This record gives sequence, C-alpha cells and structure tokens, in this order.
Amino acid sequence: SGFRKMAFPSGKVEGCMVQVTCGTTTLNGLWLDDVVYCPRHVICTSEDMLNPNYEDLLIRKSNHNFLVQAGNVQLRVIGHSMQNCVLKLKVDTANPKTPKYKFVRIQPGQTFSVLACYNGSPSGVYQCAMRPNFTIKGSFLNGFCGSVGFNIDYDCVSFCYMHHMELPTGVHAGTDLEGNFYGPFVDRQTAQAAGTDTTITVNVLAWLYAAVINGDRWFLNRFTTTLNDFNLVAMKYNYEPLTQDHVDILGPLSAQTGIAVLDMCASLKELLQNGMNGRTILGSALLEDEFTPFDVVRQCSG
Amino acid sequence: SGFRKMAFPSGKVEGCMVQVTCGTTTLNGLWLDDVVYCPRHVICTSEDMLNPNYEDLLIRKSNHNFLVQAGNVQLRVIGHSMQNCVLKLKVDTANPKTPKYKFVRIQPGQTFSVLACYNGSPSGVYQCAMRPNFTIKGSFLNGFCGSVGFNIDYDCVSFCYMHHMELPTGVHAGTDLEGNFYGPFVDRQTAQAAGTDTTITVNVLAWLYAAVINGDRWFLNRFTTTLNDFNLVAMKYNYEPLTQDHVDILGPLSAQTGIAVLDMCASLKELLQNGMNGRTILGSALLEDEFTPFDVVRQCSG
Repeated sequence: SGFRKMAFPSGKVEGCMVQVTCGTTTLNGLWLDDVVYCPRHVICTSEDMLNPNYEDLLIRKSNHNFLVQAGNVQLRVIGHSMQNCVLKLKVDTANPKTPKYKFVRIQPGQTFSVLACYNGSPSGVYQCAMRPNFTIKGSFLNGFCGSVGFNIDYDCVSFCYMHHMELPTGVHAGTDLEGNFYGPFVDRQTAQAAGTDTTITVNVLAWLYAAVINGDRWFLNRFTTTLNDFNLVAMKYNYEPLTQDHVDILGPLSAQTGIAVLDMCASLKELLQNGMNGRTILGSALLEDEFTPFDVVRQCSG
Repeated sequence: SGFRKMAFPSGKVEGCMVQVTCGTTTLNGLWLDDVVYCPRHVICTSEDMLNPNYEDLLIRKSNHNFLVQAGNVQLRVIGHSMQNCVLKLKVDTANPKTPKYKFVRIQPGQTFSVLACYNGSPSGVYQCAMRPNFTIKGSFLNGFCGSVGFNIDYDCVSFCYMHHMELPTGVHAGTDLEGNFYGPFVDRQTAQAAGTDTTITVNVLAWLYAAVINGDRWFLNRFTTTLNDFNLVAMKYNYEPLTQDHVDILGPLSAQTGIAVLDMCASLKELLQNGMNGRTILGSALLEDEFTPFDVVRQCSG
C-alpha cells in the first residue's frame, strides 16, 4: 500500500537527451533517429527574444552555428529547419537508443512525467499535470529548456511536452513535439496572461478514491447530490464542471470501493464548503488534483 | 524557477532490476556484476513469514531452486548465500549494464529515490526520506519487495535501501544493501512498533529557504531566537533538535538569502506556535521535511 506522486521510469528518455548550443544559449534537445528536436528560441540572443522574426533569424544561421553533444560525442549537424516553434536539427548519426515512440498532444487535466535536464544531462524526474489553463507548475532553471514530458504506455514512449518558457508569473509554458504551444502562449519574452486556473475536479475525485483504498475514510459522508447541484458548488470554488464522461471514467474506482461517484461528489462538496479542518488526506492538507483516474488505478492495481 | 519533489533519473538502476522466483514467491532482485541481491523472504511462504527460521529454510534450497530472469534473459545461479536479511545469488554472467556504484547506509533525515518495480519490471520513481524513526512512506504492492532506493552523484549510483516489509500501520521498512534493517525492524509478520515519527527540522528550514528564494516570503518575521530556546519549542512539536552541524549545513542558503539561520528558526518557531492560518508555502498547506539542504541547493543553484 501507500500512495505517492510517481513518475514513469526515465531510462528510455535519458538515452535521447542531448545538449544543443547556439552562440551563448545552451539548452536541451531530444534525439530520435537522425533528428534532434529543441525549442527554436535557441537561435535567439536575449535581445532577439523581445520580438524575434524566427524566419529571418533562422535564415542567417548555418549548420556550423549548432553544437550538439551526446555526452562526450559531438554530433554533426547536417541540416536545420523549423516546425511551428520547434527546431529540427538533422544529424549524421541516428540515435541507436531510439525507443519505440509517438508524439501526442495531451488534454488539459492529463498528467505526464518530466525529465528535467541541464544542458543535455538528465537531472531529475517528476510528475506534472497540464493545468486547465495550459500551464504547468514545474521546476526549470537556466539550461533546462527543451526538457520533455512523456508517458510510457506498454513499449511506447508517448512524448507530449517540450519546455520552452517561464512566464513572468513563474509558471511554465511549452509545446507538443510538433511545436504547437499548449494554450495561448508564444516564444517571445513579453508579458503573457495565463487564463484563470481552475482545479481538475475529476482528478480530485480520483485521489479521494485513492485515499479510501489506502484507508483514509474520514471525509466520507452519507449525503449525495446531483451533477447539477454539485457543479453549482464547483463553479463557486473555481473547480472544473463535472460531466457524465468524468463520472464514467471514475466507474472502476467506484466499483472497487462500493462508493457511488455522486456520493463521492457530496463528500467533495462538504470539503469545499467546510474546508478540511486541519485534517490531512493521504498526507496532504489540501485537495490534490494532479492524479488522473488512470494514475490512481495504475498505482492501486500495480 | 518552480520547486518540486524530484527523483533521480532511473535509467542506470532500471538496467540492474531482475525478477527472482523461489517456489511460488516472486519479487525483485538487484543485479550488479555477477551477484543478484534480494530479500531473503523470497524463500518464505505466506505461512513461513509468521515465524521463519531462515537458516533452516535456506538449507532446503539449492542453486536451481532460484529462477532469475533479466527481462527475457535467463540467469544461471551458480551459488547462493545469506548476508543478514539479504540473499546474494551468484550468477554465471556479469550484468553488462552494471553502473559505477557504492553501497551506503544512510542517516535518518536523508532522502533517496525509489525505483518501484513489480516482479523485475520498473513501474515508477519517487523521492522518499528515511524518517527519524527509520521507516519510509512509500508505495509498494505485492511483487514490489526488493525495489531499491538510491542517490546518483554524477555517474556513481549509491544504493542505500531495499524494500522488505509493510508494517501493520502501513509504513514501510527495509534494509541497506548489506541486508541490515534500518531501525529495529525484522523480516517477520509480527506487530512491530516504529518510534514516534519526528519532523526533520533541518529539512523544514532548508525548504523555508527554498520558499524565500522562490519569492514566498509571508512567514518571515522580525524575531530571532537561540538554539536552546528554539529546541524547547522543537521538543514540544516533535521536531528533531537543531545542532550547530545543522546550522553549518544551512550556511550557503543563509548566505544566498541574507537570512541568518537563527532568524529563520524564529520564523519556524512562530509557524509551529501559530500554525499557517490556512496559507501555503511552495504550494503546501503543511511544513515539508523531505528536502535536504543538498536537495534544495541542487534545485535553487542550478
């Protein structure tokens, strides 16, 4: 038993991480087959970032301006190009450690593991949620740009995130591996508003189910509610509305515990309205929303 | 910026994980050079665990009664012995993925990464602290015994933990890689008392320093204190006593922030005496003690 925020094993991804340097900027690249993927902003100087014309900036760059290092081996860049906000460096050697992989665009509320890397060297691994407002609350210092997020399904590594920017508010924004930003963000050093960030209701419910499975049952009550009434309360506390799709996704956890989803919603309703009274749930003094129903089932069934 | 509990990249460890089977019992082993390390209780049936005589149980086993599989690759067991609470199985083939490694017995309050594995297959990675009462709060289901804890310095993996037991209180106990239990625990299914679970004071302080560096400053007050006075308060709240060694370890964080260690202690003292007033620090509604000063510096310095 026990319940922990748990990242996927990072080995398959570690073998794809490289260092990309362009002028004075060093960041991380992802080496799959004979292509290194990294943020296009590597081309820019601190000055360029205020208002970069990437098309023009890219044109002035040559293959020899890109230093790529896989540990001690320098890789030879034989071409460069741009797909949305990601730079693709063609190298003369295919990565022999390329795992089975796909590129996927995740939905808000879904989770993934981040392999935080410093100038091409893996530094650590942690689990994140894509917030409803398409930011993540990560940990990225200088040299951590281009660090990637992923899920591992069976054999396949599903890459879903590449880190590009820290917003002035200190949250993080990035792209999928086709270089399209999550949310309204751009790779320009301007002030950029993130939306109001709501709590991921379906994940809070899943984590309440995890709590019950792990023996923490105090918050269970003998009230119920309807979806509609629960959502009136959710709206008030900046919780995402709950839908029938969400209820359906929680079905297995409901089945396992014998607690109907709308009964769990009534428990959540009370916790929202009355607070937690200085009690904890699974070692937390607040309601946790960075576990999906899948995440809970994966860790409660092993 | 940002601050997150992060584990070391698990790749070097994943390559050492094997499945060990003895009779009907399967668990994890650690394959380094030509030795596989696992919990001795692999020899035991559910019934044996109530009161096992391991010496006698082991004597009825031969080399061929241990099935060791590294993914699909069968290892041939050419010797076996018991070292304290760990079995050492000598195999014909040295693990070609053996990283540089050490065995270390960690101190209470030190942190490490756990690679949670099911029957030889890596499942997930998370960061733990060795509690002052020599338990850890992990996540381990059936078949997760023999999962290991480690730290990585550069290329060297320092293995410090192997999982063996869940106590009836739901916390976890295990050994170092020489098979000596942390704390008073035994590999027997009996009731076993963990001590009072005290809070790791030096780590709470480190994390307060991380909060300041990241701009979360509300709890800073205009008081100071002495070690002795602070410790009278610590004792009362089941905090470990603070020593000059602890103050010394906090030196770099004090230097960075301009906040004297005893001033930070007075802030902590007020938080202990007055609570947090439903406020958060670094996204937490309670005081966090599972980051060491090293952990903080590593993630704030870059």
